[PDB]
Amino acid sequence: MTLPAFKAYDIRGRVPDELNEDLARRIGVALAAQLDQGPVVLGHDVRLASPALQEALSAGLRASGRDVIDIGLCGTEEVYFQTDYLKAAGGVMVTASHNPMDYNGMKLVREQARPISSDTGLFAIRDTVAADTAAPGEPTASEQSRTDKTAYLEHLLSYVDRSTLKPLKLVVNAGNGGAGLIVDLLAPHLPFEFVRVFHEPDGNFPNGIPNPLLPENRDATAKAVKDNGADFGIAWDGDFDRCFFFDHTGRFIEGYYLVGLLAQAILAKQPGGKVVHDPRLTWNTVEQVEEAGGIPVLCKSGHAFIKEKMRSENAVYGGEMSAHHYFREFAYADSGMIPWLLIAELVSQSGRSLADLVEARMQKFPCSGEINFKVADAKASVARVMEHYASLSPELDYTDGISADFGQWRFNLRSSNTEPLLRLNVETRGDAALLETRTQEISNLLRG
Ligand SMILES: [Mg+2]
Repeated sequence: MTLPAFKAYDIRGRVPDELNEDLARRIGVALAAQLDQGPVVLGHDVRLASPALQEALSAGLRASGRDVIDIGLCGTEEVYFQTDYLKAAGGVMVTASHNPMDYNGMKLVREQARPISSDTGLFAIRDTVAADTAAPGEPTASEQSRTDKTAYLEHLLSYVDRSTLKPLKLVVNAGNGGAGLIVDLLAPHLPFEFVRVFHEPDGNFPNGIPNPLLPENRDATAKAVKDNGADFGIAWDGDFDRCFFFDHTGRFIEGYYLVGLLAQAILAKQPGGKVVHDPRLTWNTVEQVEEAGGIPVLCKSGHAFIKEKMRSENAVYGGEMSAHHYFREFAYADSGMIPWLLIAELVSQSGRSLADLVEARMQKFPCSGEINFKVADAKASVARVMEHYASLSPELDYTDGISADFGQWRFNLRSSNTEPLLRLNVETRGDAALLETRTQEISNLLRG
């Protein structure tokens, strides 16, 4: 077999059997062999084991003659930003993201923060690590501490016109991850009144692991919004490359609708731009992009696909329904900070509440959200669905899984390549009843 910690887009594993200091050091040696010339940026999240894993990575890199730029405790997006800004050969973020206490991981990038993924160097690194029985060498290169965040903060602030911002009251919930540090550094330069929830970085996670998708964690943000009369609420995962929105009623906003909303915000700044989107849920995004004067560009779902498509198209923005938002000016990388700044500016400038903005689109394009189905046989399950609907002659698209467009409703079905699991998304043209009946019908077919 192979080292299980090496996944499609990153390294994720239980410490210490799937990921540990020796493996981290070997990853550093292997990465040094995979990159073009130059220094390597390292950062880490709040997990208790992250600093030691970073130090082991640093040791391997420096034994291989790589200068290391240690940006310290940070969010994943800061490694992306600094790798590109400092014209480094590459970068690694040590993070467990939203995973349990006994897990950690790494996200690896090369020049311009371009992703290193399974088929673009990550499995090459795996195989090198797997065969590496050499004793650790000693450092032949330096480590420099560079914790200044000024360039990163200035970049974030460049997305909004501060003179147009209103003193919105915003709940912010770092979930005891790292987001609060950035909020606090931005705050003196913004007019917002922040209501801080679970704010202090704490890798023991007294309030639960940082994952706003869990209803219990969701409710802490919702309650704070409602109890404080906030304009809206924002929560992040631990490494803050995903953000999650709550309107003034406390309602958690489905991520699909943020793609169209952020496209509107960006296209006001970059008229006529292209916007890349994924194939799961599409109709609202296409309409909002076109009405804002942009050009929507369909792309397969997945980190590397979206970024590569954006690069090839000079797209200003790319978004997935699953809370990943990518920005051309940000080295084509994802940020959990840029999106809420843009939304706060949109609310400030338009006089419309986030709730009103979202509700209107929800009524036009109701969606199921992504529903997962563990199945005995993915191929047989997809076949039951296709067979059932064949007589209706839907328009089919195989860009990513199977999309079927029936006119007034559509679905996308994607199959996992790591386990037998199907993922379903359904939307309709303004018809909640049709949404429910078709969703339940497909659910029955997938299960039976
Ligand atoms: Mg994350």
